Amino acid sequence: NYPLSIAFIVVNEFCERFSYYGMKAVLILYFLYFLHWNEDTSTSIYHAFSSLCYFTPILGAAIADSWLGKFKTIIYLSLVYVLGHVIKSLGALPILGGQVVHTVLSLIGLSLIALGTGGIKPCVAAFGGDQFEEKHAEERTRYFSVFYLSINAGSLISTFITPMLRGDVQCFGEDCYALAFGVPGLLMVIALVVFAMGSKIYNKPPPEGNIVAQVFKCIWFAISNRFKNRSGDIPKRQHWLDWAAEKYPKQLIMDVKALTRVLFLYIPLPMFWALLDQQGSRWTLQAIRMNRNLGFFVLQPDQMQVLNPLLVLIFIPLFDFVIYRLVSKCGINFSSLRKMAVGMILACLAFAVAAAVEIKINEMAPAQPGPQEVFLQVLNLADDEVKVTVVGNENNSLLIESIKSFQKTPHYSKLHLKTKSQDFHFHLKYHNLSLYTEHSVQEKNWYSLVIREDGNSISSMMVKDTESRTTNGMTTVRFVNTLHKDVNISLSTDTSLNVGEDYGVSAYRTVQRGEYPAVHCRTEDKNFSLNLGLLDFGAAYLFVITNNTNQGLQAWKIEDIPANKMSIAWQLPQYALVTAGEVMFSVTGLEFSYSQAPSSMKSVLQAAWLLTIAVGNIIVLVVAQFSGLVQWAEFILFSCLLLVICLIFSIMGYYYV
Repeated sequence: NYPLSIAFIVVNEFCERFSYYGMKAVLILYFLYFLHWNEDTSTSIYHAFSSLCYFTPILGAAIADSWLGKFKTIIYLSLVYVLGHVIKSLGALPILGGQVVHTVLSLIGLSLIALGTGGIKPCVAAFGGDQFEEKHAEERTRYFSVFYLSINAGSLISTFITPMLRGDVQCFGEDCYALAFGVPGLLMVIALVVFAMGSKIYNKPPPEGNIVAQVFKCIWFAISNRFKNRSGDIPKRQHWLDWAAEKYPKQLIMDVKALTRVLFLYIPLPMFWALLDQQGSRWTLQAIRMNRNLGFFVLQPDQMQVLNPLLVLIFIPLFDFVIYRLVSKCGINFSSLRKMAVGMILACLAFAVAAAVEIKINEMAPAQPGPQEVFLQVLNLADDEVKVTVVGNENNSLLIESIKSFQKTPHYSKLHLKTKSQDFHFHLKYHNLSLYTEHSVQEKNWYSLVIREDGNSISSMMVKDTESRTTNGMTTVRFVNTLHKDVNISLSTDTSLNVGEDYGVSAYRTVQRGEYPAVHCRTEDKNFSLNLGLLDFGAAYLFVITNNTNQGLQAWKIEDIPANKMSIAWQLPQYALVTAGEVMFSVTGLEFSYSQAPSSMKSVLQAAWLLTIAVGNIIVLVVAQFSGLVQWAEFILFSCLLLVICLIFSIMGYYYV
């Protein structure tokens, strides 16, 4: 009967942690691209939710167990857990009335899901242990060992799958986040059902969750009496717990004294969790700026998180089977609390790499306009070379260029404005002809001056250009119709476009990457097909439609903007380091808490263990909002900040039993 005894719980954890991580994998992007929040506001809310996901709900969970019991609270909390998920999915639906409802509705979904996740976590994990007596200690330890693998197993599939649905389905919108949250949401229902099937297997224990509350009362009772009395003559009885000895039994006081000693080690911990929890919130914001194209399948920005769960699955049992055997062979002193000390080092070292990676992004970043600074390109469609002089408001030649027939300037020549908006007299010369052409310009934007020809005469048409190849991170097309007839274009089954006559300009249209040799299009008179050749990822193309005696519609191909040079693969070293610390810190610390607590006090540390996680994220919240540093500097800040803590932790741990 034992083989079926605990099967349900582990399967429930996999499904349950599948749902949670999948929802939290795309959570950061959902804020940036759907609610249109800025980075600081987007990271703040995300980490607030993660902190709230552990801060209170665990305490509520233990309190719920005080009179309701472990089994029942799982069912009820898991019920509201689903409720928060389904309502969250509704918020992502664009039909629900714009950001006014989405923001308010989503945060309600986030609030409920947070309550459920941390409300069940303290109970479900310990619930499995009670399913069989601890006399099978090795099996009990095995259960927890395999249990932690199951948690990652759910994250692995969920983290890899959910980001795909965020940009692939595009059912109701180009992104369709609703399906991304929906699939995890429905899966949690399966988790609840499977867990419910185990109700007939084991006799659930009665409520006992008064342990955590009682300990807190003793401290409050002890500290208050010492603070108020202020006798001044108190001997070593000054020890606060001795004050509570007046009321509480000696055995309870003795247990708390031993418990308090170990609990000191938890004070410097939360700074470390500020690093691991930053994976999905600030490194994904970094992966956006890096090139995603690869020889393998093109990876989504946040989909890179799959590495962290993946590396945990191979580092375990690799650390236990190999690394720990080697170090113990050279020295056995390391098979102790010192493991956690090194864990803080690697994460601190991991961010140091992130600073190095971040620096290179800025170095490889292309030139950008700025305040009273504008980027201008010039394209010549005249049959012969045209000489162009950019005469500013001072009558001085701000820039001088000469462009042959059907050619463009190699780069967006930068220009400096005297105001946010300004006009410049772009003098033109064509054969013996000359003309002063004036167009308006604005700061912080790209501009393309299209010199157009009318018979032997020429004119110009200023076209505003904006970065539209990295924001969408997908191939984009652009069309100019020099004909005196509008041209209807069926770009694909997902998009269609028409270009106005007389050098009409179309808007940026995103298209699927691939070859398009037979794009169907119809003029005002007859149908036609155009060959565009290959279109690459992350590149924008501008096509000029011209009349041809034989081809009819003749299209000239020009690359509007190239792609980035920094490959996303360069982010792997970060996860290799930080995940190495996690497996060497999270796992060992968890077993340290369960085993080092006094008798029957294990529940207190399990509560304290998650608290330091919650407090850890809040540090990221305040730093991410009220600090104001440059990102490359922030990773350095955490790297050195944690390094100091590691010294404090190691020094503190050195004197522990």
